[PDB]
Amino acid sequence: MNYKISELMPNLSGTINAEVVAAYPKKEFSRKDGTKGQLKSLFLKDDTGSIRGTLWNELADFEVKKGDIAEVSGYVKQGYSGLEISVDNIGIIEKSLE
Repeated sequence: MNYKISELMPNLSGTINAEVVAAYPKKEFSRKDGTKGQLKSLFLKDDTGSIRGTLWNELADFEVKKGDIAEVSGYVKQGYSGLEISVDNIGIIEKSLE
């Protein structure tokens, strides 16, 4: 079940396909529980709508460029900026190797 940005509902863990409209530098803080945690700010858009993306921990180091096609798996909910998607898995579809 591949979701669109319009199919995203609060407390929904799912995977979507969208374009990276904005890519912001990572951030490094400490979780309330004591363990270290990273944070990276992103923006995604699709024909069905647009959403604000959020990478945690090692995912905040992941290379994501403005204009690249990415498939983002995350936990969407209501709260930050109205609706935030806490990314669980992220990958750039256009990637390749030797």
